[PDB]
Order: sequence, then structure tokens, then C-alpha cells
Amino acid sequence: KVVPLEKALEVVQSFKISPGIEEVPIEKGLGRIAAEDIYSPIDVPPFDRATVDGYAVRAEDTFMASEASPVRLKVIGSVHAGEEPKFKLGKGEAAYISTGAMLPGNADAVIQFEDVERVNGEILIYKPAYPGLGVMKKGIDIEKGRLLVKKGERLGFKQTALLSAVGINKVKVFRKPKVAVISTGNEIVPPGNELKPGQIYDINGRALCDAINELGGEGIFMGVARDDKESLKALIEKAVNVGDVVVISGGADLTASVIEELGEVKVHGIAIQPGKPTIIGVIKGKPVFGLPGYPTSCLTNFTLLVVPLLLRALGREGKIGKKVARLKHKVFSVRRQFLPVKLEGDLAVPILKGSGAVTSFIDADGFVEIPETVESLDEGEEVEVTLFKGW
Repeated sequence: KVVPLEKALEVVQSFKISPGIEEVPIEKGLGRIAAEDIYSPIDVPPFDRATVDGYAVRAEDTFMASEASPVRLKVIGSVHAGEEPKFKLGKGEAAYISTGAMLPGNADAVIQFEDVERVNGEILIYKPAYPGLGVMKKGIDIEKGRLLVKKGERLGFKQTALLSAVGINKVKVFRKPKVAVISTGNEIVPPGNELKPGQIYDINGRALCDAINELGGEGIFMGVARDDKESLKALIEKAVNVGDVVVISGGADLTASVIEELGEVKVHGIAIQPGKPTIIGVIKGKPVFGLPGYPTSCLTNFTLLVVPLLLRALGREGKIGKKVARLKHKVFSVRRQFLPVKLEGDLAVPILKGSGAVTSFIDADGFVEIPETVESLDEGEEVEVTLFKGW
């Protein structure tokens, strides 16, 4: 019973994963996803600071200053980096102050060191200053209450430094959605083991787990399941207990039947190429996906069906990377299909069968969706390409 992609998409949208929220020290925030917006808790700078070395003054005391009749101010103190001024300026009084230091009480301007003449513990001013001169006022860099980090934003070194800059040492991030991954096939064996003729090593299990780790979740490899009822049912049961989501690869009706008896199968077959036999169900409230065994097909279906679910769980609901490009060759195609392509600059190079399953996986940078109609893609004509994340 094949159903359109849109329906399968609506079904996944109906699912909702809530990994929960946790607080981690700021030094452990790198790579995590912010669970909610974060607004600056303080003004930056947190006080009026001098922007040059010179003399803090009450601007008004310099209004009558002229080259002919300079104003004379008495230097009564000083303010250096890190100090909280414990005095204020009276009329006709000034204070030496270094760049970055806090202005003493009543001061509203700083006159550069070179623009005054020092005499007997006093200074001569020949030009009137104005409030704000030589000063970075409190909150002019970043106003208290300003949005610093958005919900769903990944914390890179700039974000963690920013939070540190405003005194934040604990941040609320989404716990990593756990995805239990299973590889199915009588020919599959885990790496490290010796191969017997006829067997191959798992590739999708590791690929899925790490892609999941990369997007922000926690990929847990449950292992390899033989293509039979007992083996598969036992592993799916364990997967359902350790993860919030279960993903199985091994296609290209046993898995569907196992899911059907452990829970419910919402989708069984999708009107697309590849992924025709793709399964989507629910066991004990947890989404379960049965994807194709062919590497690029598993990757394509993973991106189309599982990624949106995971992104939404991380408040990234709608974070798919797309890029336009022109084909390097003509493409013939029947049913709605997604063609794996390699991006060699601004041109999309269609990937072929004979190149091999692994080589195709390596070369696939993304896919181009060709309408259920059909026709030919011809050369160039620019096509939208959904990329397979990155790195």
C-alpha cells in the first residue's frame, strides 16, 4: 500500500520527540544546541569606560575653553583598569584615567592625554569637550536584554565566548535525542571481524550513527540483525528500550511484519525512488524507520524522513541545506525519484550504479528531486540540490 511522500512527511510531522533540557557549564556548551533564547543579563560595557588615556572631566566645566583663554582644571585623582572609582569630580576638577577604566562620579567626558597641557598638578584645556567624548557609555556595545542566542542555535566558539562575556556560566541545552540504529542482512558482519566469502562489512550502521551524532543526536549502534523474525524482533525490542527513535537499514516484508506485531505501521511503501519499500511505524510511542540497504538510498531516505524529525526535536525545525546547480549530463527518469549527485563546483554530476555502492556513497553530496511526472533533466537548466549536511 504505497502512499505519496507528502503523506509520509505529514506522518513524521505528527511524531514528536522531546529529549528534554539540561544545564551544562559554559565550558561544556561547545557543540550543544540552545534549548531556549538567551538574552543579555547585563549591559556591555557594564559601566561608562574611557576609550583613550587622558583626563575625565565634567564637560560643562570646559565650555568657555578657547585657545586664547584655556580652562584650568585641578587633577584630584586617577582611575586605572579594574578599579571602582571611590571619588567624584567637583566643578573645576579632573582625574587621570586610562583606556578602558571606569569614569569617576560626575565625569561625562575624557580628553585625550595629548590634547591638554599639564602644569603643577593641573591641566589646561583649550577646546570645549562634550558629554560622551572619549567615552563608551554603559550598554552601547550590548544593551541588557538583547537577544544573544536563539533557541535551536548551535553553540560555536563565538556563542560560548559571547555567553562568557556577559557572565553566563551555565546554559540550557537540549539533551541529545537518542537514536537506536540496526543493520539487517544475512551477509552483514561488524567491522573488525574476519570476513567469510559471501559476507560484507556494515556501512550504514556507522554512517547513520555518526550522521546522527553530527546533527546533534546520539547514535547508538545496536548491531547487526539476521534477516529473520527472532533475530530482528529481539534487536528491535532492545532498540526501542534504549532510544527515542529506532532506525533500521537493510532493504535495498519481514521488518514490516515485526513492527506490525510490536506496534503499528503508519507507512509501508512510499511513491518515490528510491525508498519504495520504506517503512514508518511506532512501537511503545517511539518512531521506527525501516530504510533501504543501498548506501545512497539509505542516506537519501534518512535525510528526507528522519532528519526533519531530529531537527524539530532540537528546535531546528526547518534547517535543511539546499544549493542550486546545473547538471553536467542529461538525466532520464520515470514515479517521483531522487537522484544522488556529486557537486563539482556549480555543476551537479549524476551518480551511476556501476560505480559501486560504496564509491557512490562517498561521491554523493546531495540529491536532486525529479517530479512524479518524469521527462529528462537535460544539461544545465539549473536544479535545486538538497545536500547531505556536511563534513
